[PDB]
Amino acid sequence: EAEFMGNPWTEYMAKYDIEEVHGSGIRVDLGEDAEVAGTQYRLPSGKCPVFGKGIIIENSKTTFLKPVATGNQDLKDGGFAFPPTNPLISPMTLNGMRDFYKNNEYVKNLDELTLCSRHAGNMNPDNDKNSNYKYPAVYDYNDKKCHILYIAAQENNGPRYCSMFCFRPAKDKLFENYVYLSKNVVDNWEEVCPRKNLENAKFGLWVDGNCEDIPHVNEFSANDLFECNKLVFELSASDQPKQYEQHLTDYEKIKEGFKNDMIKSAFLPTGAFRYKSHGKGYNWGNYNRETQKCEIFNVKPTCLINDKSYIATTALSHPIEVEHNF
Ligand SMILES: [Cl-]
Ligand SMILES: [Cl-]
Repeated sequence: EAEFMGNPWTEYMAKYDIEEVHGSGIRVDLGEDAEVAGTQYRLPSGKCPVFGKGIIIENSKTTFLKPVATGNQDLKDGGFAFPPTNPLISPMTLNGMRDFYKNNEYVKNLDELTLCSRHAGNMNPDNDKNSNYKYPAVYDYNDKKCHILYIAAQENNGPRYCSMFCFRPAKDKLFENYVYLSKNVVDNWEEVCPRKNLENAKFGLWVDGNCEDIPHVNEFSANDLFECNKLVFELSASDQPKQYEQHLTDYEKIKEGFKNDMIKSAFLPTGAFRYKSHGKGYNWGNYNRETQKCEIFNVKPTCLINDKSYIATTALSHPIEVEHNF
């Protein structure tokens, strides 16, 4: 009757219950609605940071943190970031943000990731004051910069079009120092969310005094940990609908959108949006470094198994960083 009692891993493993702690899509996060000028738009709402996530645009991995196009610029030239503002509030460094919120005792003492999320949640340049729409952000650890994203869309890569602006989310070496941040990133993510890969360990299920192996896994070959993390991210919880290209409007009207609402509704049509993951998906992977197998599964793990052949990763986890001790 009590097969699941007496688990020594309960508090340790709370951060790997991704459905509980994150609660939205990982690959594509569009878990909430928000009204802007009496019109619903989808936006990111996941509670954990996504380490290593960026958006590849038109086969380019150096583009999406560039500002969006405005007026005379072509749409394909720009990226997803906030355009220049007065005052210039994006990009902003960690020290810039600490100074900017220095009279808010809560916000000024936040960690870098939560501070970037809250900064992005405060700034609304279009000036819909009474509105719950809050932009997502990307923090760059290399130069300690918070970039607010004007475009909350994450995937537009279907077989019909892709004159159309095409893009997809991915883990990639050029995205290693990025962190994708929704408006809901919690201030205690260090305690309750995954970050580092667990060396000499694999995920299991606690059953009757024993940490048993995951009974059914989907085996994908992978040359290293990076490629295993990349595959887990591709299979992870996703809020993107099936048939979205039908509901996309004409691209001439979208281009006219980028002469300064039509930008924010460009690749997120109402007809497409049922499709919310709520964090459910193939979010975890046991990487055997000896057999070069990424063992991917969709049930929450409830313990770890010590094994020197393995590294335990999740779709939220950083693709490189490993926690050595165990
Ligand atoms: Cl610092
Ligand atoms: Cl500075």
